[PDB]
Amino acid sequence: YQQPPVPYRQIDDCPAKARPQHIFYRRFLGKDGRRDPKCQWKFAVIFWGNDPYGLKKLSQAFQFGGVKAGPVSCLPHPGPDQSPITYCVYVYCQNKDTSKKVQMARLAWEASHPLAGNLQSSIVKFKKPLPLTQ
Amino acid sequence: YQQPPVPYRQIDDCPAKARPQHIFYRRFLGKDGRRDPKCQWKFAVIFWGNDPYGLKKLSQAFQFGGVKAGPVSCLPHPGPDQSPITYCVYVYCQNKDTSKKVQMARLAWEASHPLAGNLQSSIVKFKKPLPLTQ
Amino acid sequence: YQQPPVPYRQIDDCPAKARPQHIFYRRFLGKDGRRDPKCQWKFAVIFWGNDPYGLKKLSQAFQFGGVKAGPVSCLPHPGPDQSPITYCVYVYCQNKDTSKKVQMARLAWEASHPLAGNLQSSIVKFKKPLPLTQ
Amino acid sequence: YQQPPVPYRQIDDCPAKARPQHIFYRRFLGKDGRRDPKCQWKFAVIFWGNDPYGLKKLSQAFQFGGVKAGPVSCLPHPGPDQSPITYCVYVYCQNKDTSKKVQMARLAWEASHPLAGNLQSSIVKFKKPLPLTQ
Amino acid sequence: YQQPPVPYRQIDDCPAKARPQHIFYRRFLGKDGRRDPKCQWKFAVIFWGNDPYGLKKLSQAFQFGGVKAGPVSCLPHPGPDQSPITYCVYVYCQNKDTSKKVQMARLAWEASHPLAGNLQSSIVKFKKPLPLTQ
Amino acid sequence: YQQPPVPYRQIDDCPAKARPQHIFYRRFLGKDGRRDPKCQWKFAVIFWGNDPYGLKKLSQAFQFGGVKAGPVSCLPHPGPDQSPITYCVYVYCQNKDTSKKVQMARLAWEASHPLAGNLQSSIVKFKKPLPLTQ
Amino acid sequence: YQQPPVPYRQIDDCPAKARPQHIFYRRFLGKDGRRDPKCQWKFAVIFWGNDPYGLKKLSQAFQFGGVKAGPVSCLPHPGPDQSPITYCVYVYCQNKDTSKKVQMARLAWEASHPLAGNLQSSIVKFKKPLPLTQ
Amino acid sequence: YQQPPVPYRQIDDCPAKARPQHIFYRRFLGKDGRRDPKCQWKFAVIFWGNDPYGLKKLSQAFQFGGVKAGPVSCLPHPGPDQSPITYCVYVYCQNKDTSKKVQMARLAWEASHPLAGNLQSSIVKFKKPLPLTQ
Amino acid sequence: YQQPPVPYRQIDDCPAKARPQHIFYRRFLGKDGRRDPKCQWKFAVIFWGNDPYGLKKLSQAFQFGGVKAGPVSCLPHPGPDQSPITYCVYVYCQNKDTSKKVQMARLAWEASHPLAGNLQSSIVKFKKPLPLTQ
Amino acid sequence: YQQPPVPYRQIDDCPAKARPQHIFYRRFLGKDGRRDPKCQWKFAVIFWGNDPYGLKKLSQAFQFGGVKAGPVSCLPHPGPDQSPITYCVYVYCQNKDTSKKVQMARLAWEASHPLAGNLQSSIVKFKKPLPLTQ
Amino acid sequence: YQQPPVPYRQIDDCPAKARPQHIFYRRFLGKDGRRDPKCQWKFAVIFWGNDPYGLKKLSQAFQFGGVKAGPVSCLPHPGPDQSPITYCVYVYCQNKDTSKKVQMARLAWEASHPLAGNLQSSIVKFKKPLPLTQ
Amino acid sequence: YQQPPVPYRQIDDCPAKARPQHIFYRRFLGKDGRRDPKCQWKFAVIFWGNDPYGLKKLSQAFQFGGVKAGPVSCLPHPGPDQSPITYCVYVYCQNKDTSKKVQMARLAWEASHPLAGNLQSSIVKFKKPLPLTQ
Repeated sequence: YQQPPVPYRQIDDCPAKARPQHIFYRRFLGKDGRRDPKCQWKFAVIFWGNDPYGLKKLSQAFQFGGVKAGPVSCLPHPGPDQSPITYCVYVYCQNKDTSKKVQMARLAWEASHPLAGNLQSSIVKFKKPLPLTQ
Repeated sequence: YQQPPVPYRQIDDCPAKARPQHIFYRRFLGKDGRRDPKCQWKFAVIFWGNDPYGLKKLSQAFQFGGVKAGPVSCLPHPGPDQSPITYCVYVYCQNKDTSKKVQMARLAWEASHPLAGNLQSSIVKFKKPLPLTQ
Repeated sequence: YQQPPVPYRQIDDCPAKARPQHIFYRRFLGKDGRRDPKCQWKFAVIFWGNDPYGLKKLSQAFQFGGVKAGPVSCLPHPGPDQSPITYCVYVYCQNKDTSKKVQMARLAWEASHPLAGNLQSSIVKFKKPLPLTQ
Repeated sequence: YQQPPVPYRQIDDCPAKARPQHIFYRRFLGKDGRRDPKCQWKFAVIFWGNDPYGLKKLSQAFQFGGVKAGPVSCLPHPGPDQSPITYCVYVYCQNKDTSKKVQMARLAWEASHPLAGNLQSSIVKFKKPLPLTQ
Repeated sequence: YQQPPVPYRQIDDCPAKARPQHIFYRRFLGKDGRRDPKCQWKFAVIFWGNDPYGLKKLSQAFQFGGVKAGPVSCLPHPGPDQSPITYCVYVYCQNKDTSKKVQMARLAWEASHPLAGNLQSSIVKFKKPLPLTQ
Repeated sequence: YQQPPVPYRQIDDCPAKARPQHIFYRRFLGKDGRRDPKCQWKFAVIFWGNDPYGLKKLSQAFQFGGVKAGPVSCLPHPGPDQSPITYCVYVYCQNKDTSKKVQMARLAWEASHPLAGNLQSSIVKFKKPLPLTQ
Repeated sequence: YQQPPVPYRQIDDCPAKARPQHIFYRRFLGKDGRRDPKCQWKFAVIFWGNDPYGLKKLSQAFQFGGVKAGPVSCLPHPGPDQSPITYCVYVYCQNKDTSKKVQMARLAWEASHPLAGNLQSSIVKFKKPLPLTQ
Repeated sequence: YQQPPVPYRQIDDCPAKARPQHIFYRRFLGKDGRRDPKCQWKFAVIFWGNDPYGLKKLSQAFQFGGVKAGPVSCLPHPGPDQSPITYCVYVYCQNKDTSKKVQMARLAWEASHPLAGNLQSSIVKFKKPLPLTQ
Repeated sequence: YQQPPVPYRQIDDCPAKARPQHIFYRRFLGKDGRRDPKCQWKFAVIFWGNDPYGLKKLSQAFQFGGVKAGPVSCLPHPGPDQSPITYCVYVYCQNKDTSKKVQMARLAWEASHPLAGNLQSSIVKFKKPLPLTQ
Repeated sequence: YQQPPVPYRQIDDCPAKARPQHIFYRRFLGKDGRRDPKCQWKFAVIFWGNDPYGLKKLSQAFQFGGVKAGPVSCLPHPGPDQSPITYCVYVYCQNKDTSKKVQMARLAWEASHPLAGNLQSSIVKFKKPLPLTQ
Repeated sequence: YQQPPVPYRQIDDCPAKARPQHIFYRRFLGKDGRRDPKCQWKFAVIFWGNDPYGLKKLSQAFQFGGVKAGPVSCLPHPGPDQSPITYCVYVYCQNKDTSKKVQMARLAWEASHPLAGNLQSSIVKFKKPLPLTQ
Repeated sequence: YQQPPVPYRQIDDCPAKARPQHIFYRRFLGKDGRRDPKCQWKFAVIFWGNDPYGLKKLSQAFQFGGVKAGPVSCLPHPGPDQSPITYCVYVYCQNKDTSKKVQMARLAWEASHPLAGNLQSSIVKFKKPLPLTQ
């Protein structure tokens, strides 16, 4: 049983290994990274890959009022046999627009740093709003 | 880092604490619980609540060719401060129809057993197919 | 000529032999089991089998504001000679969605109780609204 | 529980009170009144009214290879209280065309005989074929 | 040169020999026998036989706002030599639906009265609308 | 009660007033004016206008093995009041192609002779074949 | 008079001072940076600021098959008197989607490098296609 | 780097080579050539051709309060190889109406003087207002 | 030519056959039945039916200062031929409010007495005031 | 009780004393004097004066398919005492346009013949369509 | 605490002492007495007087789908001392139109029966819709 | 038949169970709670809920010269079936301003005491003044 990442009061509370990626997202998202009381959480973007540590850093980075990433999880085995683990992180955003900027934000970071892994991603829509208000 | 639940060859491999719920789903889903090679994984249903053990049993129950549940995870903290953990499980299904039957299947089980928790749930649609094929 | 089953003010008015199945449906259907003044009755689901008693219990069970079952009836003889009787019950619902939940509700009950008969069923659509308002 | 009307080898087996209406339908339907092995029973027309005797005569009249009427039944009570009974008869036909001719056939009979009751009616379509072959 | 049958203000203006058949059609057609200003006259049904008197009565009967029969005419000789005359009447209707009801209406009358002739008939479609508007 | 126009063994049997128009059609139609035993009579073209004499000449002109015109008739009154008579002639042809050539043939004649009336016309299709064989 | 920037056969032909920004755009734009023969050039994005050198580097960076930047230009004086020069660069793209990614691409670069100037920008639509084909 | 053309305090400050074209535009545009403080600069028209000198004269001509032309610039090379330069001038106007009059104004001048080049042109719309206020 | 009904000084001057209906209207209308010098006569309500005697009684009943009915008249023939007479009475009222109360007053009387005819009615508005003052 | 004026088959059926005024209206109204099946009778124009004979001639004149005048009637007495009779005629037209042409048509006739009385008139609008179809 | 009057399935369920007044309202209100699902309950009419029994009969009478009367209540004491009770009944209607017909309906009944009390009344409008829907 | 609440000479006459709520309103309303001889009673606010006892206390509390609450009553059943009783209290105030303060006064009390029920409420306007003077 895993636990959710810790929210930030200041940049320093964000783990030192994730700060570079966190600050980049803070500036890129800008106003879209802030919270909208009027909007509900019916959207998210799911990144997945084979490196859990990289996805860990991503999960710790995407931590804002309007953009909250879940802990490092994983998808179930694709076949009947046990297979190499495909880890994943759900980055919950406010609206469909923000989701596109978030998955773009990571794409921008991937372009800025070729050492970073090329993570697959998909936009996610929930029929009912998730309890992520206030 | 968490690991995906183990697939079943037979009913017995399913943990004893989850078998009752597993067998019920096997019969209820029926043909919809089987896998379709032609279809892709652009759908899922997310159950969430405060009891991780109950959600654990659910995750272990929903394990079929066309219906695979992820491990017990959790949603991120809603506010700036750390808060009581809202655990969740993503049950990935094949098509939009199956998703409705899955979230109904649990609803049927909840009706069959009043001791079971009334889990919140939502249908999920992914823009891009998840790597859950052979 | 056959008379329609009696409506319920409380659970107890429902025949003791049907109460278990009735309560299960009450909880499963939930809000969909309630009546919608705006909607008309252009839908129903017809269960059929060889056991009239089982179908009787079903008819007595499906008795709500938005879901009303007709009395136990039967389909006509298939050939020129008299043949084993195929009994049937028309469960009239409000909309096409409810009909799918109703035929699912029974399917859930059949899964909950293997002693119960595996009833065949079909969704029914009427071109003109039936007089089942108020 | 109600038993299905008896099929006819000859006109005389049809109850004397229904023969006039039966012969009229025999001639009117003509070839459409015959059975089609290739076609399935996914169609029917439901007549309803307050006179069970009239509907009884109708049920006994519509008895052919391609057109079989069910026994006199009734719709469920509209409100919470018991109410005047609205009786009904399901006349199962082969295809959507025949159904229109059947509900027209009765309409023709109603026009031929003003003493006959003006029965309400609706075309019915079943998603799954009813067991009415052979 | 022939002249078109006279329209009716009341049932009595219809020739006494045709009233029985006229009233029957009035009731059978019902609302479909009324005229639709929005619709055009691209449809008709042609009855043909060897009895001109019977066809005369038919022509006088089918006289409504939405259903107008032409005068008694005839088809041309089939071969090079003069042959027994095949008389015909064009009953012009509003839409393709009405045409089917009209040729059915006569079929109903033929079934009601075995003394009446079994007239052949065919649905007719015109590419361009006939001048049968106000 | 009218009678059908007389067939021709030779050009002279055709009324002297119609020969000019008849010969023109003979040459224009050509092989299409001949009879096809394989084909049925499910087609025709209806000319209509206010001059019965002109339409008479047309009816007498269009007299061939594959193209037979009916006698001069008329359409029913358009409104509730009696109105100027709109006469018409049905020229029955073999196939949909011939019908287009026939209504063109007249259009050619109208162009050849400005004294001739500009007759309205429409292609006609019958669902069942008319008895015009041999 | 001014001349358009030189196209690239390889990354090295791009001026050394612009390569960092050029490579970043190459990876970020990805497939959208490629040329579409089917599409026309009715779109562009105009960056403007006070630093011509920075805009020069931008103009040299945005040089691809589907994305071509014009030379460093400037907007006219806003008032009647001569004023500080507002330089600008038109980055011509293929479609409205690409334009949004281009102005985002620069926004990503601005976020990656705080030393870079915060350039204003606007999406541009041309009624008629510009001559920027092969 | 390029610099924006100089504004006019009087007609004489406009270069002698451009005065003829300038005066013509002054009179033609009339009131539309004046500035509107209420309106923003979200519009322009872009002339392009191969003669930079002609476009230079155009740029110097279109210099008013409500109509300001940019300096002579050029479009980027269309293909991978260097190509004949297509020069262009952006004439920024106040509203969509003025833009149509401006591109018409030049068309009028082209008609007045056949020696002048037939410049291509396109209406331009900016999503965000350009800094061209007082 | 028809003469207008006689005004009343007292209830008795009103014809004995109309007094019951007159007194009812007197009480129902109340203050609205009185005359308003300030208001003009741009309103009325027209009752029509087939019984002239009933309409006569109505005309004699509606006789007040603010509500004056015209004599029994009739609408013109609908068709070219003489037809059953549709009689009518214009009840002229003061304002649009009164008109609604008048046509309601009759509706109240029709409800009070089922023997009375169900008269059709319509509110009437005149562009110019009728000479009904003093 | 007053009977509606007689419709015309020809000009001569119109009373000799009214023919001059009738023919004038026939030509003036023109196409607007014809009937429109699509339109309803929610309009009319009411002429009123002291000469019943003149109004009689008017009533007999305005007799067409789209324009039908009622018989000579009168307005109720204005005061409590019997007063000189103000006669009136309701000329029912099809639409608001026709009404203006009708009251103009009379105005034209009044201008053509100074011997004719200067009749007052008003446009009339009915909320509900009068039974004047066919 | 008081309880709301009982709804009616049939006229007989309405208390015998109120049936006369109930039937009268049924006929008078007519279609306006029926319920409109689209409309909300922001309207009502309050009758008040000193006779509670009469108001009781009124409350029992006004019981329809679109018109529901509350139980017999009363207004508070006007002064500081206890005073003769002014009883009242709130008759809740659907729209502002119906309210005027309801208070008129009673006024009609009061006119029909002079023995009935002359109840004071007022139209009532609620800012927010009352919970009187299904 | 209910009776109106008793007025107060002093705080003690107010039932002990209601004094806390009464005193609070006395202070809050202040001068608005006093009577205005000039103003009439065309206003009120209606509180409704499921707890009659709570509404009883409210009715006893709102008892002043300018603010008088009626006794505990109830709304009629919303549907055709008998339903849980929705009790209500009409608090009659002097003007539209006071009504807003009264419904606010209760809202203030509800905020002061979370044990108190959250009562729904609506502003009420009467067309005619209620007899609540002196």
